[PDB]
Amino acid sequence: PKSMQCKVILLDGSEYTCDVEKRSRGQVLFDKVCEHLNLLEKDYFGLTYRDAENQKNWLDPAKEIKKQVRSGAWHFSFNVKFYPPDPAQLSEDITRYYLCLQLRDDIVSGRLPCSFVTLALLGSYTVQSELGDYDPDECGSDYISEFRFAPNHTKELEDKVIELHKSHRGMTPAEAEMHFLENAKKLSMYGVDLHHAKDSEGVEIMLGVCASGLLIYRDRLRINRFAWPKVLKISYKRNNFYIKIRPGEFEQFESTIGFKLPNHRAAKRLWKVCVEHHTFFRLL
Ligand SMILES: CN(CCc1ccccn1)C(=O)c1ccccc1
Repeated sequence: PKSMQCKVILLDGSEYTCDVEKRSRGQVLFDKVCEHLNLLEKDYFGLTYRDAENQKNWLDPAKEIKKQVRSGAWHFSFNVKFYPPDPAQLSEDITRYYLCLQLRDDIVSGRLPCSFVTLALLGSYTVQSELGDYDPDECGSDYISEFRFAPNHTKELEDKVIELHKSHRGMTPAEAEMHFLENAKKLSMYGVDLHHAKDSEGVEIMLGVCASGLLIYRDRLRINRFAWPKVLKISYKRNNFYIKIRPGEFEQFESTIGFKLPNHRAAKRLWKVCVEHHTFFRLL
C-alpha cells in the first residue's frame, strides 16, 4: 500500500509530517492533523494548499488529495475555514485557542485591519495568555516583544501593549483568549474571505464571503450586503460568477447580479466558498 508524505504548517508556525495512502481523501489527512492538535470541534477548520497558479485552495475532505494537489507538492496549511460569529458559544477552550492563533496571523498579515488601540488590546491579551501576569524585570523602558502584533510595529504600539498588559493581572489563559475573541469578533473584516472581481460595467470591486452573507466593496462610499437568506441561487460560467437576489415583497421576479473573475478557476473557487458558507451558516 503506497503512502505519500504530507507536510502541514500549523497555526503556531511549526510543521506536522505524516503519511497517508496515495489515493486517500482529504478527510484522512485532516483527521490525523486534528488528532495531533487534540481538536474536537473540527467543523470550523480545514487544510489549504497552493495550486499551479499559487492561489490558496481549500482541500475538499470528500475528494482524493492527489486529484486536488495534482502536479504540486503535498504541502498544506491548517486554517480556520468558518469563523464563528460568537466564539463564546464554542464548547472547548482549545478551539478558541486555535481561532486566536489564526486571528493573530490575520492581523500580522493585514487581512484583518485593526485600529492602533485594538492592535494594542489584542496584543495585551495574547501576552497575558502566553506569559501570564506583567513582570517589570523582563520589560524595561526599551522593551520590544518577540510577539508579532501588527503588520507594522512601532515603539508606541509596544508601549501600549505593556500598559494594557499591566491591567490584566490574575487573568488565566482561557479568560485572556475569550477577551481577545470578544474584541476581534467585532472588527468589520472579521472572518471575511476577500475575492478580487469586476462588476457588469468592468469596475474593480472586492467580494467578501462571511457568516452573515456576501459583501460587495465598491467605493468605500457604497458597500452592498446580501444576507444569506436573500441569496436564492449561486452559479459560475467561464470567468463569470452570478448571484440570484430575492424579489422584495410584492415583486414578481428574482434579480441577477453578475461578476467577472480573473479566470475560470477563480470563479469556481468563489462559487464553492459561497455554497459552503451558505450551508454552514444556514445550520448554525
Ligand atoms: C453582519 N454585518 C455587520 C454589521 C452591519 C450590518 C449592516 C450594516 C452595517 N453593519 C454585515 O456587514 C452583513 C454582512 C452580510 C450581510 C448582511 C450584513
